[PDB]
Amino acid sequence: LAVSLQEALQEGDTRALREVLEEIHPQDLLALWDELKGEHRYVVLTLLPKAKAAEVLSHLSPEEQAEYLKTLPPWRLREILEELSLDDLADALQAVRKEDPAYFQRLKDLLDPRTRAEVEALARYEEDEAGGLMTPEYVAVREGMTVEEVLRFLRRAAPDAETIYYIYVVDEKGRLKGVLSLRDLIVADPRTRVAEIMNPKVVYVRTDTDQEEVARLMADYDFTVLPVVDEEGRLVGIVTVDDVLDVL
Amino acid sequence: LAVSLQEALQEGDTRALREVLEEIHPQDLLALWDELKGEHRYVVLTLLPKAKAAEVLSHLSPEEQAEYLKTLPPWRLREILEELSLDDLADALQAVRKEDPAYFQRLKDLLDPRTRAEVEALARYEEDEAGGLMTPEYVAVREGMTVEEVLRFLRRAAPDAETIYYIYVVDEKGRLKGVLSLRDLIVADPRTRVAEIMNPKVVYVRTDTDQEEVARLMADYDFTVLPVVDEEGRLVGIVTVDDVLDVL
Amino acid sequence: AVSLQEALQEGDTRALREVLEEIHPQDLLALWDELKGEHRYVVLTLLPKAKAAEVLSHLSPEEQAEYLKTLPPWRLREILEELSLDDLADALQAVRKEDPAYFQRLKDLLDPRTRAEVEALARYEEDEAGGLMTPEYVAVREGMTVEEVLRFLRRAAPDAETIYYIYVVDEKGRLKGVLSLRDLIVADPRTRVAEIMNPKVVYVRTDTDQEEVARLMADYDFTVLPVVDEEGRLVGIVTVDDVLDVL
Amino acid sequence: LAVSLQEALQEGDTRALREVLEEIHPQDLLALWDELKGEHRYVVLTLLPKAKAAEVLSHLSPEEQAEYLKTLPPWRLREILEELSLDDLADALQAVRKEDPAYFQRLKDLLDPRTRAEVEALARYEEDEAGGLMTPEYVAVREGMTVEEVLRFLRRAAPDAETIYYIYVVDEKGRLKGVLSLRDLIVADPRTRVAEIMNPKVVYVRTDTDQEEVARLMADYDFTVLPVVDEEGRLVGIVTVDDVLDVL
Ligand SMILES: Nc1ncnc2c1ncn2[C@@H]1O[C@H](COP(=O)(O)OP(=O)(O)OP(=O)(O)O)[C@@H](O)[C@H]1O
Ligand SMILES: Nc1ncnc2c1ncn2[C@@H]1O[C@H](COP(=O)(O)OP(=O)(O)OP(=O)(O)O)[C@@H](O)[C@H]1O
Ligand SMILES: Nc1ncnc2c1ncn2[C@@H]1O[C@H](COP(=O)(O)OP(=O)(O)OP(=O)(O)O)[C@@H](O)[C@H]1O
Ligand SMILES: Nc1ncnc2c1ncn2[C@@H]1O[C@H](COP(=O)(O)OP(=O)(O)OP(=O)(O)O)[C@@H](O)[C@H]1O
Ligand SMILES: [Mg+2]
Ligand SMILES: [Mg+2]
Ligand SMILES: [Mg+2]
Ligand SMILES: [Mg+2]
Ligand SMILES: [Mg+2]
Ligand SMILES: [Mg+2]
Ligand SMILES: [Mg+2]
Ligand SMILES: [Mg+2]
Repeated sequence: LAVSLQEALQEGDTRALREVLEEIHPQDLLALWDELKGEHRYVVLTLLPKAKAAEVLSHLSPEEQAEYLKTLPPWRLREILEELSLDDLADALQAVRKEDPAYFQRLKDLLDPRTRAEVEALARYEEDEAGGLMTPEYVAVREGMTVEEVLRFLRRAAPDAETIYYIYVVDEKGRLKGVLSLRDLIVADPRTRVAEIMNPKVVYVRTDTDQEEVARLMADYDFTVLPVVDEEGRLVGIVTVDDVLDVL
Repeated sequence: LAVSLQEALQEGDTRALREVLEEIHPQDLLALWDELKGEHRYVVLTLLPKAKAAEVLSHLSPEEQAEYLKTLPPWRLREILEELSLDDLADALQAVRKEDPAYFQRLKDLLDPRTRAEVEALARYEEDEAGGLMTPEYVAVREGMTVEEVLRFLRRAAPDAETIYYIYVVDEKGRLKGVLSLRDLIVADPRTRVAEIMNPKVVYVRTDTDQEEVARLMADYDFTVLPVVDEEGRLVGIVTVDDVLDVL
Repeated sequence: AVSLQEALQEGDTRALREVLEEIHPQDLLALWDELKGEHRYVVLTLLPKAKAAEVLSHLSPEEQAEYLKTLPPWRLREILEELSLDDLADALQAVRKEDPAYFQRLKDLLDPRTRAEVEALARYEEDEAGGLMTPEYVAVREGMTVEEVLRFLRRAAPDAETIYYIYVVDEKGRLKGVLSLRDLIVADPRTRVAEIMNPKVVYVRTDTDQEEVARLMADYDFTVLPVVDEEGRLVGIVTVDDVLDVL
Repeated sequence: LAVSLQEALQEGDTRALREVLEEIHPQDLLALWDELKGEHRYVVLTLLPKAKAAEVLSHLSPEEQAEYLKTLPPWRLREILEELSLDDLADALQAVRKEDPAYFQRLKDLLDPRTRAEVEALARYEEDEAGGLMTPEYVAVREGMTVEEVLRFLRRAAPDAETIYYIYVVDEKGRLKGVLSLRDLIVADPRTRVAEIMNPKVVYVRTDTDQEEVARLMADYDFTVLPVVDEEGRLVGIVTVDDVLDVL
């Protein structure tokens, strides 16, 4: 299959190339990523579907992340940057700023105003603490909602959430008050209020919490996702376990 | 023509395309503007000579104005920003802050100090009043100047003036005192003083004045340009009829 | 002229420094592009800062920008701090036309007040009064007596653009009268300014066109002209040398 | 030796000088600092390796700090600002703000967002209290970690830590609960938990504590570092004695 794109690569006509790419897996593209030359990398990135383009970008080394964000054509930029999970977006920009603070500024200029807001908050954190690892794309609900309401909410919180298997519950002020699983929603009666299904003794993590402490906590409680809070006890993000394996 | 453009786009060769853009009229490009795909618009705006690029921009909707002031490359920005007439520059910046005040701020930073000085003044007026429509790029002279001197002045005022067919006359304090046309000047004797050709009975409009009042007034007296004064009677700008036709 | 080149052959600081300290800026200005990067670099290396600045104020905007990029940064703040504010603005503008990043850097090098001062001037049209004026004039109050004004002028002199014309403002700084150095000298040392000053002052607005400044300058046969803002406050003076230079 | 430096300045030739700068100690450079003229200091700062360049800046008077942050070329600025310890960077930026608030602002723009985040936090505290002296670059751990885990932890905490000879202990909420020394970790069993080596009897100082008290307290208990907490008991920084010796 590596030759299969190169077959399509050499073919010069995109149409053959576009049908392989739409079924190539990111990781299988990631593996063969560095036997590819500038013109190749350029064209595959010219119209690799934006979800996949973004996905590959996230798994490259910071050096190559920066290189690729100076490679792709600018009409493609806002797409890819807007497709990135915010955690991955921050990492990408930090990678960029390390070599080119000017371009870092340029990139952020491209963002939708809310997205820039979001990333700018995340970027303020130490890359190797919870904040530097978290993403704000989680599902939060309040105590009074019933299970039915929570499900209807999750099915449109779904397009953009990092994960929906864990639903966090905060109050009026947005401070953490409980945690609930998708599995829990399912076993329970649709009009059960969340307040008796939620677990009130939530294990949480601070934005300055060291990543290996996050890793230990994750291995101890055997959770794949962990909530992150600010000084006021407010849920500000979640750290997913995949992003913790990557610190090894 | 239309085919002349699309051919050049697909060929990828900037030869055919710079050849098309340097002779295409902005309005013919504006007409086909939303038969264009993201990469196309980028490329036309990357290589359309700056005066036309600015021309198109002024005729896009505020929404696309904001968007394309974000797609274009930064070296192109300061050009387009400096190439806009000050009324249109103000409009464009307003369109941007409506969506993205962060980027609104970064843009103004790109402006030269005179332009930021100038634009910030206009930005202070209500967009549907005389100030929201005026430009400071008008030509003013004193009553004592001779037709010969006024004419020599026009030839170095022209590059930047909105219009030079009407010449406005102010005093020591710069408050409005008279008006004369380029035609009155040509009909007149080269050593004739302005104070004797000018019309002292000038119809003016205040920054306060609602845009439709600018329209009724423009239509009655059949002027294509109308002067704006402040509360102390000082000329601060002129409103031309084209910007008033565009109020529909 | 070769007297320069002999100093070149010397390779010597002193041999070159001795001619540079007695060369007139205009005589340096004439042969300036009989000089190569190597020459201009070294002449600028230790040419006395006042003169260095003087030459700079008189180069074409393209070469000014170049000149501000050749000299070593320890010399930059010197030369920049020596420029009259009118000339400093013009120099930075020249730079920004080609390189806005460097324009930003230069301004970073300024003393905070000089930056403030230049930044005000930079907002004006290069060909209107504000673009031509310099804020380095002498202002006094109406109640001062002649001796007091002279005292001021003797320490106002080092930095003032000119001291031959003294302008009179009030508590809030609106123009009140104009006075000459000559008037001060013919006059009695305890005479108050308010009886010697001329109250009907001819002024120019910051948006006033430069050729109107030239006419006014030629009509009233003045060499310096005061510039005011919209509130009637003296904000600068335009000297006639800078108006001849528009021709 | 010391005189060998002036040789290289006079050499005009860079290589002779880079050899000197590469082995001169900051203090030996600081000693001779104002027998130097502008052209020299510039060149010494043009070519002095960034840790040393930052070291010298840090021991200069606030006035020369402010000055030399203006003489150095901007490509060096971002280096030196990022190379400073956070306590010193906060001190240096204040030195600049006292003379030139405009430039004070531009510098902060050069800062990386986490660095700006951190420094802005330190800037809020009074220069003559614990906050004005502390640095957040300390190492904190949990009670449950073993001696083994911490020792592994310190080997990736050290590069940025002010000091690692004292390791501090906080809880779920990050409030101070205990202290232990690096020697305590080394003597102890690799499987021993921190909660059993740590001294729960911690001597602390709040952010508003006057410097003289930090000195009084440091001299009594014969400590070289002292922890700082907020009003809710959360560890926010450490004060080292070298910054207390330099209060004279
Ligand atoms: N951050 C958290 N803090 C506290 N409890 C949590 C947190 N995240 C999830 N939980 C709890 O963990 C459980 C979710 O586990 P899941 O439903 O995946 O089943 P599991 O891993 O097989 O274990 P079990 O079936 O025993 O719950 C729920 O009880 C949920 O309340
Ligand atoms: N805003 C204004 N207020 C008052 N008077 C004006 C204004 N604008 C123009 N005028 C006067 O009206 C006249 C219109 O002159 P213009 O150059 O438009 O000639 P025209 O319309 O081609 O010929 P005509 O005016 O004789 O029909 C000008 O000479 C000017 O003096
Ligand atoms: N900008 C100005 N506006 C109005 N009056 C001025 C201005 N500048 C100078 N004057 C006045 O005009 C006169 C010029 O005197 P100056 O020092 O030029 O000697 P002069 O050329 O012989 O003039 P005079 O013959 O009038 O004395 C002085 O009285 C001065 O106060
Ligand atoms: N800030 C502090 N507050 C309270 N206790 C502290 C603090 N810092 C250190 N300690 C305790 O004081 C002890 C002294 O530290 P350290 O081991 O460096 O001492 P030492 O001089 O090497 O040997 P000794 O402790 O025998 O004098 C540490 O073991 C630690 O438990
Ligand atoms: Mg990260
Ligand atoms: Mg993730
Ligand atoms: Mg408008
Ligand atoms: Mg217009
Ligand atoms: Mg000027
Ligand atoms: Mg001058
Ligand atoms: Mg401090
Ligand atoms: Mg310290």
